[PDB]
Amino acid sequence: FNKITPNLAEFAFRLYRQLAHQSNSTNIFFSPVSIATAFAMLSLGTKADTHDEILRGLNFNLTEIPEAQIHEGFQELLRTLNQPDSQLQLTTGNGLFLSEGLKLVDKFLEDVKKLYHSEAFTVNFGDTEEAKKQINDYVEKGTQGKIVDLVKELDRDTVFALVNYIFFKGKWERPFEVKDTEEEDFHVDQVTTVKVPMMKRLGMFNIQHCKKLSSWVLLMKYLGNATAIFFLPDEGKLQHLENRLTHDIITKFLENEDRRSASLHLPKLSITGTYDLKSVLGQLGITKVFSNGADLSGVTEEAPLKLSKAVHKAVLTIDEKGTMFLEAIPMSIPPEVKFNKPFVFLMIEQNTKSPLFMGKVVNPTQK
Repeated sequence: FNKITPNLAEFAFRLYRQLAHQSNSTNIFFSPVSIATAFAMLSLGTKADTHDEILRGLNFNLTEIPEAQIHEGFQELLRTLNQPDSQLQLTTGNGLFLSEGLKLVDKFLEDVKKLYHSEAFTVNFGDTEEAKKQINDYVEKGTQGKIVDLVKELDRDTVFALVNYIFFKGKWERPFEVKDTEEEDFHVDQVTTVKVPMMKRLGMFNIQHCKKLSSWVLLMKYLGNATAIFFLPDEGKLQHLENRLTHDIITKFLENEDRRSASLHLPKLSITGTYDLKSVLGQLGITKVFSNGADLSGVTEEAPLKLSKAVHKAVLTIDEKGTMFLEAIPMSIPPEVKFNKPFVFLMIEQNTKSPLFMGKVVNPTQK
């Protein structure tokens, strides 16, 4: 091992804190892993400063970690996420759309399909409306209709577009009962509430109040190789929570094997996040691959090339089952832990400890 996990975690937090500062009003949900994998794969077609800018933007110190170890970590991670036995029910995809007039390098197309198990297509960008249709049809087919009309605009000068999508519908190892789901208040702020569907269950949870984070920290395992970590900040401590989050704090939580009783209230969630990666990753220092000076000679040898379009959409559903453990609950008052106010969450792949998803819910029904 998990050599690149600390870098992915730092990239995840840099990405989250930028999105959180740009809008303090919207639900956030994105996949650090899928974004970093897409651009680690893209770097194979870049050289020199364009290449170095991408790997540094993904929080890799190129003077300390060899590039071979970087790609080994991503391919090893893509391995655990894409195996036929996975109960994770995780559908991710990366589509590369290149102008049909370009002479493509076979090494790049081979590395993209073989090493990173991604898809590359040629498209007539002279027909902008038909190019957008083929791109959106690919994403809609890849998500069985979950993501429709991903791309809304394409510039006329587009010759290279990247789409990265990921859809997650997890199944809890210890599920909620549908009969127990009821409408409850969600405190969008200290004086305002909205009604949301709220799951609840009495059980033995990996849960604790953390004075360091001023938050309740709930960990719940999915069927498969992933764990959801929910952070419920104390009154007025949301910003304090986001500032303190580090990878080492996450690791300590994952190692805890203690369970305690609690009456958990957790909202049903169906949230999405759509991000312009050119704008977003440009704030993280990745700019040259999107500019006219881009060194994409690994993709096409003769003609100039730049990445004109890059979009990420992540979709999350949280419900009671997602599709027979008996827990012993003591005769004692369990704390009432209600996720009925803005909270942060992370999904962690258990093998690599990599951050599959990161997000914040400010309002479950603001769809």
